[PDB]
Amino acid sequence: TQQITLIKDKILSDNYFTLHNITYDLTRKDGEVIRHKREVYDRGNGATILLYNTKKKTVVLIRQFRVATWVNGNESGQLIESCAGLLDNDEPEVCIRKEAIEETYEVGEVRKLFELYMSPGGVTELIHFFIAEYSDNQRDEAIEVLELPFSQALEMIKTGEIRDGKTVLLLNYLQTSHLMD
Amino acid sequence: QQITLIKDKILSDNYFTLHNITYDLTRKDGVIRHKREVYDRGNGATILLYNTKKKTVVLIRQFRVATWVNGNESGQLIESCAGLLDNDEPEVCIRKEAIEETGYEVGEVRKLFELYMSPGGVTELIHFFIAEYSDNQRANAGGGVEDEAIEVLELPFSQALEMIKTGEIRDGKTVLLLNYLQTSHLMD
Ligand SMILES: [Cl-]
Ligand SMILES: [Cl-]
Ligand SMILES: [Mg+2]
Ligand SMILES: [Mg+2]
Ligand SMILES: [Mg+2]
Repeated sequence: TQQITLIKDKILSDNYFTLHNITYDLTRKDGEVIRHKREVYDRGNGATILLYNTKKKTVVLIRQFRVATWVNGNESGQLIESCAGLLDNDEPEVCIRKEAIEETYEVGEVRKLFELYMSPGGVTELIHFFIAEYSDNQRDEAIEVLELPFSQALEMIKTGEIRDGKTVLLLNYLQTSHLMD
Repeated sequence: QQITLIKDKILSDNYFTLHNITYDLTRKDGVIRHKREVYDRGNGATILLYNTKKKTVVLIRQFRVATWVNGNESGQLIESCAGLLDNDEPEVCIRKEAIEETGYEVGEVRKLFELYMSPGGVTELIHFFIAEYSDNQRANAGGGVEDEAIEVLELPFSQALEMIKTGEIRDGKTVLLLNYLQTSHLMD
């Protein structure tokens, strides 16, 4: 796999985000040279934050219409997710504190977990994952604020009611962390 | 409540399809127009292989040009075995992908969930599986087929877990599987 030589980068779409067709030569371990041609969709990077309450034993999530989901088996298009946004010229922590105010709370301490490529087959997207405590100290649209029992959130992963990658990632992390114990 | 598709413009269509979708969303009050790009690459399946005797997992590593252009210096990415459904049912797809990529003929598998991975503008839903493997189930060396160039990694499960902390594993579905396995006590 070793040797990579970029050959061409053709822009297929420059509408708003960018779709590329990238051609590169890849030398396999047997020494054979294969030319790959691969579509790469660049819609930028993102941050997401699970909000939790240790005293109430609750999490706060958001529900909104996701058109990409609506065209692919999600009947209503509505999706339950952790608060998230695009890193829009902002550092991850700056982006996410701002998204926490807008979507849901002006949180205090956040904890960063990891930064993960969510769909590396054909999408550049890297997501910065955070958790943070919320209270009624730190306090009507298409974006519905959901406050639910953590035990309920876990159950909705089992039934399929919560079926978003980053959200399940975050809820599983909280489960194992002991912050809700 | 109500969603109405207004226009679906095809921005690109070679194998996969990029859309620009205009739709009208109705609120509680009762209409707002939105326009969003939607990238349709199809759905896929992924599997984490584990060995309770050896306490090992099997993962793969291959060049991902999409990570290369965005922070991943070498472009090499450690992931769980995965592929696109390409009109097979998820379990059919995944046993096929597992023997091609890892060399293992898997026995019984466990379905975990099916998750949208990047729902901001990608349709992709991934079917998640795990399966126990045995050394006597290795039929070949794996490595993929056609133009695939895949390195097969068998490693201590405790080692793959700490690679999540060090960033040596930085793939969403793979961390999801590894964390699911840890919570399961199957490797205890
Ligand atoms: Cl209506
Ligand atoms: Cl089990
Ligand atoms: Mg958002
Ligand atoms: Mg694959
Ligand atoms: Mg494959």
